[PDB]
Amino acid sequence: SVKLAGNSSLCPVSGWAIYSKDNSVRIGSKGDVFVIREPFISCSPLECRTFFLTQGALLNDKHSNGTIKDRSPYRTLMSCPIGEVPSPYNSRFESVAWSASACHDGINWLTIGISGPDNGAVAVLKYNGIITDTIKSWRNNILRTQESECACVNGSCFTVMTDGPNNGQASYKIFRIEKGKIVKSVEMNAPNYYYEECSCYPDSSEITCVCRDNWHGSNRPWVSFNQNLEYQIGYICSGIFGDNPRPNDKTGSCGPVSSNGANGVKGFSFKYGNGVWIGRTKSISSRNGFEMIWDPNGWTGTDNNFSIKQDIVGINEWSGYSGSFVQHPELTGLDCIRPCFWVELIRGRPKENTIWTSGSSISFCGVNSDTVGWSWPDGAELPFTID
Amino acid sequence: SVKLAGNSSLCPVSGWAIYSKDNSVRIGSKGDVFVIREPFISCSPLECRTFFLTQGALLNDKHSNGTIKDRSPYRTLMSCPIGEVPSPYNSRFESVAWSASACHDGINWLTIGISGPDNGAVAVLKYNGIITDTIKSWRNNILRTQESECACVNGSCFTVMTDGPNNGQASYKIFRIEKGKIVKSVEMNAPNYYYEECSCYPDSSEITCVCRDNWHGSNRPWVSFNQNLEYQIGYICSGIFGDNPRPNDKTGSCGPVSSNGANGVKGFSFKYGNGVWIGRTKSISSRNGFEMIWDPNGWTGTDNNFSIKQDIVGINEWSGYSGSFVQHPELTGLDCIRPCFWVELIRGRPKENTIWTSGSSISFCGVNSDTVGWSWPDGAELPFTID
Amino acid sequence: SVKLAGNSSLCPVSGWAIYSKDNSVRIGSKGDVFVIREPFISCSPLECRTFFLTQGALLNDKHSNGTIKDRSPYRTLMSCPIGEVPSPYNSRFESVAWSASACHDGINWLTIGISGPDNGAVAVLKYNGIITDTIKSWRNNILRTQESECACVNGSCFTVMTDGPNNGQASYKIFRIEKGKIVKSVEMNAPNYYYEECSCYPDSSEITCVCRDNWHGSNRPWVSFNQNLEYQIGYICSGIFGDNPRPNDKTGSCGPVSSNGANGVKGFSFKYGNGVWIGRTKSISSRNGFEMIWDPNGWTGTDNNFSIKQDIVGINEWSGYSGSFVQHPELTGLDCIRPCFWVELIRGRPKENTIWTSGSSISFCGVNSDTVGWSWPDGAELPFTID
Amino acid sequence: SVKLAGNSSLCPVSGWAIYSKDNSVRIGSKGDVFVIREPFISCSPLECRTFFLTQGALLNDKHSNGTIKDRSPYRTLMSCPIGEVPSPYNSRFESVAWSASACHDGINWLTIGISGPDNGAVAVLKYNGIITDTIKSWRNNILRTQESECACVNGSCFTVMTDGPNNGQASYKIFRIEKGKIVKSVEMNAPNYYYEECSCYPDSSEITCVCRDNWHGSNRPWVSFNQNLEYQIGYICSGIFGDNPRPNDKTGSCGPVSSNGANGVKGFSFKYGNGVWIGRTKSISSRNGFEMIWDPNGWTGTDNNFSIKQDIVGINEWSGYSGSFVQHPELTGLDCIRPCFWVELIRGRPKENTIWTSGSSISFCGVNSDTVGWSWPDGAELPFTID
Ligand SMILES: *[C@@H]1O[C@H](CO[C@@H]2O[C@@H](C)[C@@H](O)[C@@H](O)[C@@H]2O)[C@@H](O[C@@H]2O[C@H](CO)[C@@H](O[C@@H]3O[C@H](CO)[C@@H](O)[C@H](O)[C@@H]3O)[C@H](O)[C@H]2NC(C)=O)[C@H](O)[C@H]1NC(C)=O
Ligand SMILES: *[C@@H]1O[C@H](CO)[C@@H](O[C@@H]2O[C@H](CO)[C@@H](O)[C@H](O)[C@H]2NC(C)=O)[C@H](O)[C@H]1NC(C)=O
Ligand SMILES: CCC(CC)O[C@@H]1C=C(C(=O)O)C[C@H](N)[C@H]1NC(C)=O
Ligand SMILES: CCC(CC)O[C@@H]1C=C(C(=O)O)C[C@H](N)[C@H]1NC(C)=O
Ligand SMILES: CCC(CC)O[C@@H]1C=C(C(=O)O)C[C@H](N)[C@H]1NC(C)=O
Ligand SMILES: CCC(CC)O[C@@H]1C=C(C(=O)O)C[C@H](N)[C@H]1NC(C)=O
Ligand SMILES: *[C@@H]1O[C@H](CO)[C@@H](O)[C@H](O)[C@H]1NC(C)=O
Ligand SMILES: *[C@@H]1O[C@H](CO)[C@@H](O)[C@H](O)[C@H]1NC(C)=O
Ligand SMILES: *[C@@H]1O[C@H](CO)[C@@H](O)[C@H](O)[C@H]1NC(C)=O
Ligand SMILES: *[C@@H]1O[C@H](CO)[C@@H](O)[C@H](O)[C@H]1NC(C)=O
Ligand SMILES: *[C@@H]1O[C@H](CO)[C@@H](O)[C@H](O)[C@H]1NC(C)=O
Ligand SMILES: *[C@@H]1O[C@H](CO)[C@@H](O)[C@H](O)[C@H]1NC(C)=O
Ligand SMILES: *[C@@H]1O[C@H](CO)[C@@H](O)[C@H](O)[C@H]1NC(C)=O
Ligand SMILES: *[C@@H]1O[C@H](CO)[C@@H](O)[C@H](O)[C@H]1NC(C)=O
Ligand SMILES: [Ca+2]
Ligand SMILES: [Ca+2]
Ligand SMILES: [Ca+2]
Ligand SMILES: [Ca+2]
Ligand SMILES: [Ca+2]
Ligand SMILES: [Ca+2]
Ligand SMILES: [Ca+2]
Ligand SMILES: [Ca+2]
Repeated sequence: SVKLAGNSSLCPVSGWAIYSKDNSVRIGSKGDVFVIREPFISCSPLECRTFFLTQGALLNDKHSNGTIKDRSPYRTLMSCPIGEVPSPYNSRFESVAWSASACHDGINWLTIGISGPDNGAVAVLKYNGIITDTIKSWRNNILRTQESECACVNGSCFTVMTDGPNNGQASYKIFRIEKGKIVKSVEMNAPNYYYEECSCYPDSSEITCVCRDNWHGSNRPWVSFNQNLEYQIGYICSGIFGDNPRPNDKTGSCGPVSSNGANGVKGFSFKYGNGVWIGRTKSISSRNGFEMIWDPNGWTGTDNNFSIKQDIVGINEWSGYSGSFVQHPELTGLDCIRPCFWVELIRGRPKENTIWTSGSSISFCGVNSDTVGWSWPDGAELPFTID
Repeated sequence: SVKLAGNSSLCPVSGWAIYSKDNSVRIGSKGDVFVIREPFISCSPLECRTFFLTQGALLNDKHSNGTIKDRSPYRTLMSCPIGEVPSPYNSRFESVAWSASACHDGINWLTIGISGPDNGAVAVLKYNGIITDTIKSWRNNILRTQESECACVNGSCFTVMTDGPNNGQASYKIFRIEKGKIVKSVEMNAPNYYYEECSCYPDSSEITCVCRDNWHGSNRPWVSFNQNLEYQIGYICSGIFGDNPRPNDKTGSCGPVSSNGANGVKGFSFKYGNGVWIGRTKSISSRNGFEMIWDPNGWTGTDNNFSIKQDIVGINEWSGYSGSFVQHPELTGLDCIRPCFWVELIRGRPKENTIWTSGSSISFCGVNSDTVGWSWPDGAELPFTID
Repeated sequence: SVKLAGNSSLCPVSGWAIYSKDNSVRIGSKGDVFVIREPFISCSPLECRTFFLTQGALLNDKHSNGTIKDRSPYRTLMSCPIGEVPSPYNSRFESVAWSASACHDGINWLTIGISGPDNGAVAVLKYNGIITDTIKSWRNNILRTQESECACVNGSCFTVMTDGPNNGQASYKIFRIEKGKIVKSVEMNAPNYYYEECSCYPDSSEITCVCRDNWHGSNRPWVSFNQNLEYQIGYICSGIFGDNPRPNDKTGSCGPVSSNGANGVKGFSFKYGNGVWIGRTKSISSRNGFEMIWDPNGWTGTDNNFSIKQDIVGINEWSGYSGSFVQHPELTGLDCIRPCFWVELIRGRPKENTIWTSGSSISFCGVNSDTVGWSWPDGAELPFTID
Repeated sequence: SVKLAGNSSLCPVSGWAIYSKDNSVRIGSKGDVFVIREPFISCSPLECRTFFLTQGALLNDKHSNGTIKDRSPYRTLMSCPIGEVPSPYNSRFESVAWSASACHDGINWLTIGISGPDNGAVAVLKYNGIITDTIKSWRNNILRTQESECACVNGSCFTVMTDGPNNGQASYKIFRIEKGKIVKSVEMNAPNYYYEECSCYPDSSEITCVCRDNWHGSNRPWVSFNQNLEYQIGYICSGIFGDNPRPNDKTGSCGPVSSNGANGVKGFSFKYGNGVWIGRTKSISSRNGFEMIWDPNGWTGTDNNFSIKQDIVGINEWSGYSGSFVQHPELTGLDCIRPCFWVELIRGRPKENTIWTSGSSISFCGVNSDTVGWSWPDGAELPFTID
C-alpha cells in the first residue's frame, strides 16, 4: 500500500470511451434499488466505486414520496462498485449525509458527510470508516460540499466547501486533509464570485476545481491551488457556456456571465493549457442532453469557436449533474493521470408526474483511440406503479 | 492478529458525531429486511458490525405478526456491517437466540445466544462460530444477558447475565471468558439491587457496566470489576435520572430511586471520574426522543445540575434501547478507548397500530471537535401494507 | 492448507446445544428463497456450510408447483453459509443434482451430484468445482447417494451409493475418493439388508455409516469400514427403533425389524462402544417431532431401555430428514472429532394443502456442558399466497 | 499469478458430463433476475464465470418489453459465478455492450464491449476493468464480435470481429491483444466466406475458431491462426450440418453449403485431427433441442456418417446459442486443455407469446468416463404475469 503521487500531468485525450452504465431506475421498477441523487465515481489504486446520496428509501415504494427534497435526516452516503445498481444488498455504508465527498489517498478512503440542521450543519470526516475529524458550518447557511470526488496528491487530499446564501455572495473554503484530519484551511477572497459543487482533480501536484456559480454566472468559476492552499481564481472564458441554465453561445467572459446566470447545475471541465474540455447539457434551459466539447483556446479565450463535439446524451433525454473523476498511474500503469467523467440522469420530479426523484448514471474515460458520439439515456418508463 | 490490550483510558469527549443510520424500517417497506429488535454494535480491529435479534420473519410479510412477543424458537442472533439494513442477503448467521451478547477479543468474535424455554434457557457461547461452552439457567426464570457488546481486556471477555423475576430481587452473575470458554463466574451479592441488559465497556484494564433496574429504580445501577471479577456496586447519583420511565429531574440517590422505578429500558452511561455522560429518552414516560447529557459530578453527586445537553432524537419521535460500544486503539490508532453509542428506534407495537414490532438504528461516536444536536428519527410511515 | 487427519475418536457428549436455524420457509413467504429439500451440513477446516437440492424455483412463485416430485433436470446442488436462508443471492452453485453428497478433505471441497434419467443416472464428482470423475448407474434403477456429508480421513473421502429397487433387495457400493477421483469401490455382500441415504462419519481412522432400510426394517442398518473398504455390517439392535415409520418401542433385533419396516426416512446415529445416540422422529407413523436418545447398550443390546432423552422438535410439529455432520480437530482445536446433527423440517406436500414441498433446517453440536430440550420448529403458516 | 501457457493439446474426450445449470428464467418469475441473452462461460486459473448481455431490465418487469431488440444503449456486459442466476445482487459490471467477448490470460480479465450506433460502433477493451484500447467500426455496419470467450496463449489473447452486411460478403478481422492493448490485427482475405459469432479455443499454442455463416452456409466456417495471425480458412466438411437452419443430413462440402444457408445460430465445434465433435440443434429449422456428435472424419470428410450422438436438450424444447469454453491445465492440473461448452436456452419472442426475450443456460465438460444423454431444458412456464 502506497500514497498516490499525483505529480504527473493529465493525459491528453481526443475523445471519450464509455466506461459504465447502471440502469438503476429501469432495474428499480422491480428490484430493490435505492432512491438516490448526487452520485459520483472515485477510484482507489485497485477499483472504482460509485458513491451516492440515498433517500433512505427504495424505488417504487411509498417512502420514495417527497424525495424532491434535498436535505433530511434519512439521507446517507453509500457506495457500490461501478456500474452496479445501488441496492441495500450490494452497497457499503459510508456516512450520514445530505452533501458529500470522498477520495482515496492510496492507503484508505476519505469520506466527508454533512448532516444536521440547515443553520449549523456538520461535516463528519472518516478515514477507513473511522471518524477522524469534524467541521461545523461557519455561516449557518447550509454547509455544502462537492458532491464529487475530492483530490489527492502525495498523501494529502483536498476539497472545497461553501457556506452562506445560494442566491448571492457566499463563503468558500479550501481544505487540506491528511489521514482524514483537516491540517489546513483557507477562506477564499472571491468577491463577486460564487463557488459550489466543485469538481476537483489533481494535475502535476496541484489541484484544479471547476464549479457552479448559482448566483450570477452561466459560465463556470474555477479555482486552482497548490499543497499550501495558495490559490488562483477565474471563470472559464469560452463563449461555449458550461452552466445550465445559460444563454446561447456567444462571446464569453473571464468574469461571471450574468445572462441566464442565476441557478445552475453541478458540472466539470478539464484544463489543458489554454484549452478546455467542456462537459455540458445540450439544452440551454433544462437538464437535458449531454455533450463533450474540446475548445482549444476556451480556458483563456472568449470566442464561441470549438474544435470537437462528442454527443453523450441526446437533447430530448434527461440528464443532470456531471463530475470529474481520475484514474491515477498507480491504478492504470499509465504515465499520466487519466481524466474520466460521470453524468447523473435525473428522473421524476419536478419534470415528470411522479411522487419521487432519483437518478441513474453513466460514465466515460478519456482516450486517444477511436470513439463515437451517441445517446446512452436513462431508459426508464415513467410513471411507476407507486405513482 | 493480536489481542486488544484494553489498558488505556476512555477518550474524554465534548460531543457526539453521527456515525451510522440504517433506515431499516423505511427500506423494509419494500425490501427484504428482517423484523428485528435488540440491535447493538460491536467492533473488531478491522470493522464495526451491527448485531440484532431477528424474529425469523421479514417486514411487511405475514410472519411479522405478533412480533411484540419477546421469546420464540425462531429468534436468531445475526450481524451485518454497520449502517446496512439487516437482510437475509447481507446478514451473517451467529446463533439461535432470544437474548444475546457479542464482542471481539482482537483475534475472533465471541457470541452469546440464549434460547430454549423460560424455565431452563441455555446460553450457547461461540468463538469464531464454533461452540466453545454453554451456561444454563440457575434460577429457572428467563436467563437473559446484555443485548449489547461484551467487553474485552487482554484476551479475556466479560459479560453479565441475570436470572429470576423481573419485578423483584433476581440473581446477577459476572463471567470471564477466554476463547469462548467460561474461565470464571461469580454471583453478585447485591441485595435490594437489580441489574439486567448491562452496557459494559473496558477502561484502564477494568470493566464498567451500567444497567437497567426493572424492579424499583429510575436511576441506573452500575457494577465495575477487574479481571478477577472482584467487583464494586452502586447506582448513578445524578438527579438527571437515566431510566425510562422515571420522574422529572430532582435530587437523585446513590441507591435505587423508587419513584417511577418499576419497568425501564436498556441504556448506558460513561464514567469520567466523578462526572458522567448520560444517554436517555427525552420523555419521562415512554420511549420517545433521545439526548446526551454531560453531568460533571453526576456519577457521585445527587443534584440535577448539568453542563452539556446534545439532542439526538426529537421528543415526539420514537425511541427505544440504547447501548455503549467502543473503538479500541488497535482499530483507531488513538491512544485511548473511544466511546460510541447506538440507539434503537422502535416501531410498531405497543405504541402504533401494526401487527408487528421492529427497529431501525442510529449511532454516534464521541469526539472533541464540533458537533450539533438534531433529530435522526426512524422515518417510516406506519401502518404498512401488511397491517 | 493440510489434510484432515481423521484419526482421533468421536468426542463423548452428554447432550446437544443448538447451533443453527435458518427459518427458510418463514423468510421465503416474502423474500427470494429456493424451494429445497435434502439439506445437509458439512464443514471445511475454516467454515460450515449448508448444502441442499434446489427445485430450480423460489418459494411463493408458480414454478414451485409440483415440487413433491423428487427428480427433474431442474434440481441443482447448491450451498450457502450455515443458518442463512438458501437464496439465489447468497448461494454458491455446486452441481446439477437430484441426489448428492459433499465433504471437505482439508484441502478442497468434494461434491457429488447425480442427474440424468432414472434408468442410467450419472454421478458427477467435482474437486474444487472442477469435474474430476463420473460414475454411472450399474443397475439402471435410480442411482442414489447419501444426501448428507461424505467422510474424510487422511486425504481420502468415503461415500455410499445404492442402485436398484427401493421396495426390495438392491445393490450397495462403498467408494474411496482422492482429489475427486474414485480410487477404489466395492459392492457389499448384504443379502436381506437394505442401505440408502447413509449418514457417514469418521471415528479413529474408520468410517461408520447409519442408513435407511426402505425395504423391511424399522431399525437402522449400519456399515463400517477401513480405508481399504474392508467392511462390517449390522443393524442397530436397540428396541428404541430409529426409522420412520416404525412400531412402538419393544424388544429390538440385530437384523432388520420387519414390523412397519417398509418405507423410511433418512436418519443418523452415533456409536460409542456398545452405546448409541439415536436421533429420531417422535411420531411412529409420520415425519413429526424429533428427539435425541442415549441408550448405553443400544448398539448391541435389544432392550427398549435408555438413559437420556432430549427433545428437539415437539410431536405436533413437522420434521423430516436428519443427518450427521462432524467438526474435526483442525476446525475446533479439540482433541476429538465432534459429532453434530441437522434436521430438515419439511413443509407442504404431501401433508399440507399447498402446491409445493420445501424444508427449513435446524442443527445442534454435541457438548458436555449443560443443555436443554425444547422445540425449534419450522414456524411457517401455510398455506402461502401461491397456494 | 502466471500467464496461461496454452501450449498443450485439447484433451480427447468420449462424452460430456453436466457442469452447470442456472434455471434463470424459472427463478426470474419471482426473483430479481436480469433479462439477458448471449451468455457465455469463461474461466480464469481460479474460477469459471458466466458472462452475459443484459437488457438493462429485470424479468417480469415492464422494462423487459421489446427485448427481442438486439442493440440498445441499455445493454451491458456483466458476469457472475457459473451456475448462479444473473441478478443485480450477484453480478459484476463489465462494460456497456450489445456484443462482447471476454477471457483471462492467467493474470487478469480482458473484456470487449461494443456499443454505440449501428453505423459507427466502438469496441471498448478493458484489462482488469481499466480501459486499455478501443477499436471502431471500419465498414459502418454493426461491428460485432464473438459472444463467447476469446482465447489466450502465453500472455496474448485473440478474437475475431466482423463488420458489414449480415446477408452478404462482409469483412472479418483477427486480433492479437496483450494486456488489453491491440498489438496486431489482420483483415481476412475470405471471398465467398462469411464469419461471425466465432467460438475460438487454444490448442497447442494455436487458435481454432468455428463460426456462423449467416450469408449462404449451413455448415460452419472455421479459421485457425498462430500468434502472428497467419491464418488458414475452410468450412467443416461433414454432412452432419451444424448450423440452424440447415437441410437434412447428406453429403457435405468443404466450402459453404448453400442449401438453407441464409441465417444461422451461434455455435461451436472441436477439431481432433480429421474428426470433429459437433454441437447443434436437433431441429433443422428452429432453435429446438441440442445434441453432441462425434464424427471421426467430419472435419475433412463430406459423408454424413458419425459414430457417437449424446442428447443434451430434447427436440421439443427451446435451445439457442451455444459456444465453446476451455479449462486450462493451470486451473485443472491436467496435462491438456479441457473442452467444455454451454448452451443458451432462449425463451420468449419470437417463438412464444411474450413481450420479452431472455435466456437461461446449461454447460457440460468433456470427459472420458461414463456419461449419459438426457434433456436439461429451460423449464419455465410461459407466459409470465407481465405478459
Ligand atoms: C405524498 O406525500 C404528500 C405529502 O404528505 C406529507 O409527507 C408525507 C411523507 C407524510 O408524512 C404525510 O403524513 C404528510 O402529510 C401526501 O399528501 C398528504 O396526504 C395526507 C393524507 O393522505 C394529507 O393529510 C391531510 O392533512 C390536512 C391538514 O393539512 C387535514 O385537514 C386532512 O384531514 C388530512 O389529514 C396531507 O395534507 C397531504 N399533504 C400535502 C402537503 O398535501 C401525498 O398523499 C403522498 N402521496 C402518496 C402517493 O403517498
Ligand atoms: C409494451 O410496449 C408497447 C409499445 O410501446 C406498449 O404499447 C403502447 O402503450 C402506450 C402507453 O399507453 C400507448 O400510448 C401506445 O398506444 C401503445 N402502442 C402499441 C403499439 O401498443 C405496451 O403497453 C407495452 N407493454 C408493457 C407491459 O409495458
Ligand atoms: C443548498 C443550495 C444548493 C444550490 C441551489 O442546493 C442544491 C441543488 C440541487 C440541484 O440543483 O439539483 C440539489 C442539491 N442536492 C442541493 N444541495 C443541497 C446541499 O441541498
Ligand atoms: C425478561 C424480562 C425483561 C425485562 C422486563 O424483558 C425484556 C424487555 C424488553 C423491553 O422492555 O423492551 C425487551 C427484551 N427483549 C426483553 N428480554 C427478554 C429476554 O425477553
Ligand atoms: C429413489 C428412492 C428413494 C427412497 C424411497 O426416494 C427418496 C425418498 C424421499 C423421501 O422419502 O422423502 C426423498 C428423496 N429425494 C428420494 N430420493 C430420490 C433420489 O429421489
Ligand atoms: C447483426 C447481425 C447479426 C446476425 C443476423 O445479429 C445477431 C443475431 C442474433 C440471433 O440470430 O439470435 C442475436 C445477436 N445478438 C445479433 N447480434 C447483434 C450485434 O445484434
Ligand atoms: C513523481 O513522483 C514519483 C514518486 O515519488 C517520483 O519517482 C518521480 O520522480 C516524480 N515525477 C515524475 C514527473 O515522474
Ligand atoms: C510527500 O510527503 C512526504 C511526507 O510528508 C515528504 O517527505 C515528501 O517530500 C513529499 N514529496 C514532495 C515531492 O513534496
Ligand atoms: C498498555 O498495554 C500495553 C500492552 O502491550 C503496554 O505495552 C503499555 O505499557 C500499556 N499502555 C498504557 C497506555 O498504559
Ligand atoms: C396474529 O397474532 C395473534 C396474536 O397477536 C395470533 O394469536 C393470531 O392467531 C395471529 N394471526 C395469524 C394469521 O397468524
Ligand atoms: C495479559 O495476558 C497474558 C497471557 O495471559 C499475560 O502474560 C500478561 O501478563 C497479561 N498482561 C497484563 C497487563 O495483565
Ligand atoms: C399446478 O400444476 C398442476 C399440474 O400440472 C396444474 O394442473 C395446476 O393448475 C397447477 N396449479 C397452480 C396453482 O399453478
Ligand atoms: C496418510 O496418507 C499418506 C499417503 O498419502 C501415507 O504415506 C501416510 O502414511 C498416511 N497415514 C496413515 C496413518 O495412513
Ligand atoms: C512467451 O512469451 C514470452 C514473452 O514474450 C517469451 O519469452 C517466450 O519465448 C514465449 N513463449 C513461446 C513458447 O513462444
Ligand atoms: Ca449559474
Ligand atoms: Ca475557442
Ligand atoms: Ca426502572
Ligand atoms: Ca450535577
Ligand atoms: Ca424402514
Ligand atoms: Ca438399552
Ligand atoms: Ca447459415
Ligand atoms: Ca463422417
